[PDB]
Amino acid sequence: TANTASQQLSLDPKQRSKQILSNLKKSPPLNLNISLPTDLTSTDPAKQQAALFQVIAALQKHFKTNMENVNYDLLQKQVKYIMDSNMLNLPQFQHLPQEEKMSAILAMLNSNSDTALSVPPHDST
Repeated sequence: TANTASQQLSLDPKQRSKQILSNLKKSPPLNLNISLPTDLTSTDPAKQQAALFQVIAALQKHFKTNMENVNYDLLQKQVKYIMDSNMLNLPQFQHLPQEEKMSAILAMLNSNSDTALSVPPHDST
C-alpha cells in the first residue's frame, strides 16, 4: 500500500501545527541541547508561559550570542505563536521526546516573520 500524491493545506496555526510536526524531521540537523521543563508543558497557562519565556530566552542567546541579551519585544511574538498554536497542550507534540520536541518548537517558531529570530547574524568587517 502506498499513496501516489497528496496536496497539503494550512490556513490556521492550530491546524498547520499538525502538518509541520509530520514533516518536522525534514528540517536540517541542529543541536540545541535545550532541556524542556514540565512547566513548559504544564497544565496551567501561568506555568506554561513562565517556562516558555525561559526556553525562548536561553535559545535566543545561544542563537545570536551566549552573551547576547533577551529580545523581549520579539519574545512576545515567538511566545504568542506557541500559545495560540497550543502545541504545548497538543498531544501530538506532547508525545514526541524531549529531544524532538525542541526541534519541533524551534522549527515552528521559524514559521512567523515576527518570530523569525531564527535568522543568523551578519558577520561584517
